[PDB]
Amino acid sequence: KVALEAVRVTELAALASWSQMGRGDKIAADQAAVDAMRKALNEVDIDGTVVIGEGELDEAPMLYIGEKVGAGGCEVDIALDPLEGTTITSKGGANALTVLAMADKGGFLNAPDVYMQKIAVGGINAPKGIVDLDDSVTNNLKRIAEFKGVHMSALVVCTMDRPRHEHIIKEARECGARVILINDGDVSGVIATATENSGIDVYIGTGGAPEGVLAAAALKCLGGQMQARLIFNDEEEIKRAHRLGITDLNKKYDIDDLASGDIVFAATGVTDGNMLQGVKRVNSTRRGSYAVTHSVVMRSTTKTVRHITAEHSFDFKEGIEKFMS
Amino acid sequence: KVALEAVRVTELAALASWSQMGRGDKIAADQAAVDAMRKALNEVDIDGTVVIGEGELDEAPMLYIGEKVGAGGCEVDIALDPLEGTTITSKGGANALTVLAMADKGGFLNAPDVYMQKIAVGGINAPKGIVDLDDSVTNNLKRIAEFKGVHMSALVVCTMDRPRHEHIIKEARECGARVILINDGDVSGVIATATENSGIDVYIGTGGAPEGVLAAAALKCLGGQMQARLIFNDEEEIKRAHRLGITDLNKKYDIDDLASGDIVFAATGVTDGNMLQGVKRVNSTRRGSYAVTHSVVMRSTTKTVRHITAEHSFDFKEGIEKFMS
Amino acid sequence: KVALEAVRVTELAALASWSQMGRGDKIAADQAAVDAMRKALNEVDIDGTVVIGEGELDEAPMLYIGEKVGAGGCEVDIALDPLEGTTITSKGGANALTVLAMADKGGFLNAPDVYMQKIAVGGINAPKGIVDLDDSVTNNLKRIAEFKGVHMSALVVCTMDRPRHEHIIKEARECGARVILINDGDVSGVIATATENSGIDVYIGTGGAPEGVLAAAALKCLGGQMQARLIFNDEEEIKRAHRLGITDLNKKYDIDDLASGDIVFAATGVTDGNMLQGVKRVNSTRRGSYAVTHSVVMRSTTKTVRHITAEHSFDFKEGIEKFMS
Amino acid sequence: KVALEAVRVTELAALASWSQMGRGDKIAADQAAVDAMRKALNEVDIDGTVVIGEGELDEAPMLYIGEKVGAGGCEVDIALDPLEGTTITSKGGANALTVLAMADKGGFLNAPDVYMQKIAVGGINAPKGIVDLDDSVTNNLKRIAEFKGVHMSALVVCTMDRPRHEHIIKEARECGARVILINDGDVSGVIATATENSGIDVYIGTGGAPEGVLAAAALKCLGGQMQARLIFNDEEEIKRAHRLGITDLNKKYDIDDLASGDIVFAATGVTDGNMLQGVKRVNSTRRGSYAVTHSVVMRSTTKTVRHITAEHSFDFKEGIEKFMS
Ligand SMILES: [Mg+2]
Ligand SMILES: [Mg+2]
Ligand SMILES: [Mg+2]
Ligand SMILES: [Mg+2]
Repeated sequence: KVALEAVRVTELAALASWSQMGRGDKIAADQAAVDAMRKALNEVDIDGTVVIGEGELDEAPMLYIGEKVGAGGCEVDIALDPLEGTTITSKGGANALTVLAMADKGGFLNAPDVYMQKIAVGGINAPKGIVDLDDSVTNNLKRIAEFKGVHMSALVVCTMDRPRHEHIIKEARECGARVILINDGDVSGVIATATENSGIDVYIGTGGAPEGVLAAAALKCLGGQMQARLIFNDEEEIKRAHRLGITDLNKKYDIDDLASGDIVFAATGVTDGNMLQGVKRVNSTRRGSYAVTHSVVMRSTTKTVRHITAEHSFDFKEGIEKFMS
Repeated sequence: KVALEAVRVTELAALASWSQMGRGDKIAADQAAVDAMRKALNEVDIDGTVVIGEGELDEAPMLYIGEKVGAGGCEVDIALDPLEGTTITSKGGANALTVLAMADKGGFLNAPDVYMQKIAVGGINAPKGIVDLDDSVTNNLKRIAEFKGVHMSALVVCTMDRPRHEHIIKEARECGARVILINDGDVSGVIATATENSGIDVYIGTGGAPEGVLAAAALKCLGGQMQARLIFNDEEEIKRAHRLGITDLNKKYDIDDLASGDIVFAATGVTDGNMLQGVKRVNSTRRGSYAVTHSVVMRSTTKTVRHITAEHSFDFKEGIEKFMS
Repeated sequence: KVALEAVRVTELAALASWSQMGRGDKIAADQAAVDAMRKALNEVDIDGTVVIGEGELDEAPMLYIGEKVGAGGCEVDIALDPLEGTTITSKGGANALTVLAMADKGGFLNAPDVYMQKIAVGGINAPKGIVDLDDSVTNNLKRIAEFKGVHMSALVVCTMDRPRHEHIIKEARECGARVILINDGDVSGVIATATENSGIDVYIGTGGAPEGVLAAAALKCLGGQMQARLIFNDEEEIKRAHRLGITDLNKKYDIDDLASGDIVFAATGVTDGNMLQGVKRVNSTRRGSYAVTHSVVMRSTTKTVRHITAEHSFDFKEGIEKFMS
Repeated sequence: KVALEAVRVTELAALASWSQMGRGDKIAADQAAVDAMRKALNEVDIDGTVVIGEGELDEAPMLYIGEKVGAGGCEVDIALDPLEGTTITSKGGANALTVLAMADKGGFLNAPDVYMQKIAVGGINAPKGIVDLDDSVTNNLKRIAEFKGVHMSALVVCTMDRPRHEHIIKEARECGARVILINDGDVSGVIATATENSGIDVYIGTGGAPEGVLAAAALKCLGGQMQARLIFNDEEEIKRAHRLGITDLNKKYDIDDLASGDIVFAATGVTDGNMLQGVKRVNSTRRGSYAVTHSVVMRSTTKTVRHITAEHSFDFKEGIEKFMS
């Protein structure tokens, strides 16, 4: 229907964000991104409504939860991060993306801005029940080593550099695994388990709830397993979840529970990461100077995956500011 | 915003064509790529007056000229070749590819089924007026070794392996320039004059006029210079020209004359060629079996060029012609 | 122990050979390739001896059977085709490689410049009974289709566009399997069966015997099965076979028979082909002008396979024939 | 015929380093690389003396400054980093590299592991005198943006995330430039200024002085400018500076002073980075299971750069510690 057109949205949000890469301005980065994604997303033939975005109305003037978007077409619910990794992008760190998923009405978990435990593994073969948040780290990786046909010492486990991950990092290591640390970007790091050239076999750790819904949306189209659990340390978070319909607070959600039906997923890299290469300036002797975006588009029914590298003309003698929409 | 949806038309055309590759069938090959091209079009939302279909009128009752393909919207002009080099498809020779192009009402030259003399070079910089058909082969190659800034022994020049070209070859060679030869198709041969790492600087040859204007469209998105002229043997080859809006019959068409306006150009490789790579069978252990297609989509206004590798899920224990509807 | 230095000889050969690409002088093409290759060899610290190659002395090639070569080092037997495609290099055709192979003295089959039946398949775990020249085309294709877990129509079969192959072209096609033709060398074509992104599954064909030994030496490092048999039509060929104690004349030869012990294989693309990419001219605004070469070098002991993209600075405003020296 | 064999050394160190990746043990990782590199290097046909290694006579048992290495051959001064980023590898961070360079006697600055101020830009199109440590961040960035024919806002400047890099980050960002921060690895950060799809124009920062000599070696092969200065900042460092022919401890060193003459540079990636990708496990259905290394070899005389993708066969059902010596 609309699948291949969403990638223009992510591409322009990543050009805008790339304008603010290395500037150290989390707010200019996130605003150039929201600006440009909203501007491009009001031009796709959809009757879309932002199920997940930059927050509730009062806080976010643009791409707030509930906002009507799209120019006219099939009725869909929209999940987005105009820029996943505003801090990353502001520093020039790895694993920053612009991300956008779409489903038939009510297909995404209606997730509050709250932490979420995660375990993910890639593979179309026959994984499921392979991965379970209520089981040991050792048992999950023992199963995964069996499924992949490797020694435990070959598995590469990704998680975020935090204190809250210390125990998983220790258990996975004495269990025999290799555990690598990303500063930030667990969307990139979850999807990297099902991304053909990452060096990452498993992702374990806790991070945003929306990041986890968007990553599950990708693993639906790539093929994988993933469990998630929302978590709380604050009655304000519990009321926040109560106000979204969520009553079963310790529910383990599987990939189907997080994204269901005809999902389409699209991302663009802003900086080099686990999953996508970053945006680059190129000057050829042929067509002159241009900017290069690396994008992916994926669909859950057909399961076609498309890797797209786009060349965008730019003089580069006036500021990168003109990449901002 | 008509553009990127064009890519799945050429993707499905090259899949159907790849099904018949290496089987010795010319009719099954091209006529299987035409079916898919059109059944892809007849589920796309566009209104498509066909400028360049297949059969003139008599040859086959559903790929005519004046055909209206798609499903309404913009009424743009749709040039096709659902497979060029369809002998070279049915037994694996290089440079088979499925192409779809479209512009505004005669953005193009509506072309007849006669032969065409062509000279082409690539890369949008400052070459203006550079190649002439009248003017000498040595003079053309001298001017463009000047422009590209290289000694003339470096220039690679490309031609169809026909005896009708023996002069150009010899003369280009007696000029001291390496000259390669294809058996195949001159769309990818001319287009490869502005493709990045093709290893080809110039095309000089006589081939079909449809293929000439399709590569002209490519070249106006990639930014090259081309001159062509239409030639005739029997006077029925004169018939269908004045019966189309032409009486300067030995008119000399420069690049704007074959294609101008807001142009979209989409191609997908069927076999490994000088421009795209062909379809392949891959067995991912993460993803299981699929077929990759290597594709390009571009546009004359923006001059944006997208390279698209697509993973199409397929279980290769089923007949290859499951790709064929 | 000279593993990777051999790749420099094939690089120098392919650059000199590229000088004469499509210059229609077969003689100056292979003269340039033999001059470059033999000087590069003489600066490789080996006590090499040229045990495979067409001709003797002043009969066809300049490097010839029984010539001592090198600058000291280990004593080694050298298999060659200083350019297995001087017919295609000066023609402008595909599958032009420069090739070299090294074994312990007595490592290669001493073949008596006679033709050869060849059937080759790729695959790390191919059983050796998997392919048999005494069996039907179709039995072979059905057995390897089983091994690969494919429908026989998925299998792409590659052979040379020669009249003597029409029969196996036909039977292979009545399998509903697909058959693709090359006018060019069969070293490229046999190794493409164990090459990552060649679209070629099986090679069946008759061709020269040096080319068979070089193909066997590559498949021995790459993996996969190959069976070969020398063709003895005349009392003269048989006596040449008895002048070297070849008792059985119908012996079927496996890879271990064709090349045995410690094998080094190295090849460099001259033009685009089934296995390697051709040499190209590049201009980058931060490096400059260089020609790129695409090589493979490999060894049977380690079973290590190295892929070498090399950049050779060259000012291209001056004459193309400076790599030749 | 010694140039390329250096890649075998770095590969061998990188596979051993890779055993220890994400294992949390930095001594085990540096020790695995030191042991693998020393063993591999004693196989190489050179009369090498270590001029830059792991430490001095007393501190470092293996690869100590002054050590005679190699099997015997041409007299060379060796500069080594068995493992750059021992911390990086232990945690699976970016820009872990194994590195080896060779030159004639006196070709290297014999640098102790003191800190070094560094500024680096790449380009073979005649940059020189463009970077000065004594100039402002603003003056240098202005000259560089002019030299690249680019707006000041386009330059990506790179430095390590350190408090001692506050001024350069602040000052650089107020000129309008983008500044990106790497956790560690200033060899990969400086060499990225002269690497093709590096998104990095300048490196400004302070780090290891040996890491600076080695980045200088690469840049003499790749083309670029760089200026550096040692910081002997405790009296033992200053006296151990006078102990090696130094007296002007505030001397600025040009690139020629850090690496001059006949220079061979080789490196292999351990983790993904700004210069090289990291080692991966690959499980291919044709080729079997292997570990990919990505390496670069280059020479300053010939300005030849070789990008080397190596496939090292491995049963990944055995411990990854098999990749150790
Ligand atoms: Mg965000
Ligand atoms: Mg056609
Ligand atoms: Mg070190
Ligand atoms: Mg240091």
